[PDB]
Amino acid sequence: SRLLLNNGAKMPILGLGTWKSPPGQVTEAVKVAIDVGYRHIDCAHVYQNENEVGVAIQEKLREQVVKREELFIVSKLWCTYHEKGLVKGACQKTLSDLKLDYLDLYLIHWPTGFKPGKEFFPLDNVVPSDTNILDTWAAMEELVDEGLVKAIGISNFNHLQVEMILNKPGLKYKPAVNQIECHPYLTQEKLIQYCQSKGIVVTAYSPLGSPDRPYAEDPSLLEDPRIKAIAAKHNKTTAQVLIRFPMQRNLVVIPKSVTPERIAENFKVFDFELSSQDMTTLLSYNRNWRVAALLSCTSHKDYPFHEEF
Ligand SMILES: NC(=O)c1ccc[n+]([C@@H]2O[C@H](COP(=O)([O-])OP(=O)(O)OC[C@H]3O[C@@H](n4cnc5c(N)ncnc54)[C@H](OP(=O)(O)O)[C@@H]3O)[C@@H](O)[C@H]2O)c1
Ligand SMILES: O=C(O)Cc1c(Cl)cccc1Cl
Repeated sequence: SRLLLNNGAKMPILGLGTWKSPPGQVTEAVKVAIDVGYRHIDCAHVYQNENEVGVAIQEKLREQVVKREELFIVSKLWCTYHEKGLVKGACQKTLSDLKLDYLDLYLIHWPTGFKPGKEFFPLDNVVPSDTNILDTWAAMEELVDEGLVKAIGISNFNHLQVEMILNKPGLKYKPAVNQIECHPYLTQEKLIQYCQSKGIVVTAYSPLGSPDRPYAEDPSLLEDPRIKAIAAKHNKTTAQVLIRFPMQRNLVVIPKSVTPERIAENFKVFDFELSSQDMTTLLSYNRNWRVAALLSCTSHKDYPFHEEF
């Protein structure tokens, strides 16, 4: 139920996402998640709720429901902190809000660096930084040497950007994970095949198609009749099928939910198996549709989505 990372740690295949989870609902959501059995929580500074996520974690550690070593906490470095001197500072802010002394995994959220400041998305659309991916990676590597994070990774990096880090002169720490958008409408067969051949674990975000995305005629995965049929045959819900889908592709999945019953439902995905036919069918539903396309950074020198994969 856990995947081995290149650093020797074991990462729980199922995690709870926290993007869009209200500050007044995520503490209770994480508390319930931990009781239900979740041991992996996906976080990020830009989500503006790590302090509240941290409240839930501390309560459970205090209750002794779990030990710190049983939990796998993940967070990400936002685009406005790509400078060499701003990385440790961003990581420490997150550690304070979460009320932890170390993170299990720290990811470079997006390959695009923005102008450092108060705005998460600085504008003039989007002011870039002259920093590059290799300089930021070297700063991430220092976080490991100082003991702030157990492992470092990337997110939304295309194969060429992943290659750039892998061929870095004096590369000390290899990216442990590449978190990307993945579901039946954006299968990512090529990037997943690429990352998995390099010992990099793939985490699939927006597994249900992110039905509550801020940007709202759009296609719905949870409402797809073809996927509802597969779910009925296994007597499961379409969400459990959509969550079981990446698991059988050897991917870590992090569905988001602030609803106790759905959080519990999303956990009941270990007692069934999708046939090889069900899998091939789900893969054929690919349309190359993205929920997160970073539209504002279309002309950024490091925009990841111009290459095929
Ligand atoms: N690295 C990145 O750039 C990046 C980008 C996007 C997301 N992520 C991470 O990936 C996580 C998951 O992706 P996501 O938030 O985009 O969305 P998602 O998990 O695809 O979908 C979340 C939505 O699905 C609903 N849902 C959850 N369980 C359901 C169920 N069993 N039945 C019906 N509906 C259900 C939730 O409603 P309720 O919450 O109301 O139950 C919420 O509206 C994020 O929270 C974040 O941690 C990372
Ligand atoms: O970048 C993320 O993780 C989530 C995200 C944010 Cl914070 C804002 C707009 C779109 C998306 Cl996909």
